[PDB]
Amino acid sequence: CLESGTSCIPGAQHNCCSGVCVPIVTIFYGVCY
Repeated sequence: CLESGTSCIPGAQHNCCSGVCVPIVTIFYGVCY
């Protein structure tokens, strides 16, 4: 799973450990909760 702080893409298949992808710059660049 993508760990906390690791970049994910909000709207795409975000396999984060919490599952939550937090948009930082935009919805094109976020980080997992």
